[PDB]
Amino acid sequence: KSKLPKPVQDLIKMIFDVESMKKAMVEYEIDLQKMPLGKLSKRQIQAAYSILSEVQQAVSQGSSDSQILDLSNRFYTLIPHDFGMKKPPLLNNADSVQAKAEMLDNLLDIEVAYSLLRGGSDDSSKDPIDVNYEKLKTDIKVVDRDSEEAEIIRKYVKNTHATTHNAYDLEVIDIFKIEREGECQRYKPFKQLHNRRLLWHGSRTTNFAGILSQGLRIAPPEAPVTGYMFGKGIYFADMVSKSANYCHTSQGDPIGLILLGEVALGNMYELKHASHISKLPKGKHSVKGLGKTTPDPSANISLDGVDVPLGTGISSGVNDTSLLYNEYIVYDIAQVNLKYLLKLKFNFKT
Ligand SMILES: CCc1cc2ccc(CN3CCN(c4ccc(C(=O)NC)nc4)CC3)cc2[nH]c1=O
Repeated sequence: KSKLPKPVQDLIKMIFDVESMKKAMVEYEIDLQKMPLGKLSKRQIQAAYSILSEVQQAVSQGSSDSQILDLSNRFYTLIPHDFGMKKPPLLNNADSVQAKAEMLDNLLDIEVAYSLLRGGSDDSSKDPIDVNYEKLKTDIKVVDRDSEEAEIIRKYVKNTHATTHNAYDLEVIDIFKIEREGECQRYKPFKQLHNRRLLWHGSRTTNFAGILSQGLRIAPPEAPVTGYMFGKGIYFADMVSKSANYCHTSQGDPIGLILLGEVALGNMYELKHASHISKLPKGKHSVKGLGKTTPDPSANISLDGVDVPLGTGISSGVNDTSLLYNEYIVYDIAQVNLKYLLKLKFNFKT
């Protein structure tokens, strides 16, 4: 029987739940009879990305629906979807491509989680929670509710929930301090870079075994760059609710997970509209998508030398931007050092 704290055991059970992984695949209309969890492979997902790149190439060149049918059909051949005996929906536009690129990104984290469960050893005498905990290669500790870092974290959640995301409110259940093995060593060239901020990153519960195991990752080279607003990087927010929307929680599953990561932003390349970049301009270390609203710059505080933008939302003074709130993107996985993992309860008001 496991000696790990009860909040840590509940976290492990939640992230390694096979029925939740199957639920996420049904949500994507994937045919689990033709392609179950065990037959999902990096090779097949990578080939599907390549077909999405071929589709996006035809859409950008104004191909007719009849011309694009063969390309669209090719994607469904690689990633079988459950449409019975009907024709699947045609992928003939940028939005369709982006939705499928986003699904494949999630499939990559789910495959990692399922591969951890299948690729080890079987020992009945050990508690499965302890066995699964060791597969993450991440030290997970419970942060004390009355500590200084907990109070700062709770303030960041309390102050940065946007008014436009008022369909739910958030309650912090557990705060975990996380240390992925080798990540601090990887982060060394960036540990003293200017503009290091503690930013949010939300994701579905089914991604967290992959995130703790492999870290935050960038979409593979096979993925279409146009499927991502600011190209293929790792995306963060300074407003808790902007990241909490990426948990995809609901009334029927109101518990979500969100990361706090130290991100070395350095010289930010400030943008107001989509830019499907492959590389940053010389001397730039990240992209900052300028939002209309920003956490009050005067209320920024420091947590272990890292700036925490926990001020309440005010006008940034930025006009003509497609973003309501800020977003930060890095294009090198080494620029991220995950610090905390929060378990949140979403209370829906709808
Ligand atoms: C603006 C704040 C924000 C943006 C945001 C944007 C997107 C996603 C969804 N994630 C993207 C990364 N993704 C990947 C998973 C695996 C791999 C891989 O194996 N690469 C080789 N690459 C990417 C999983 C799904 C979550 C987000 N959460 C936020 O809080």
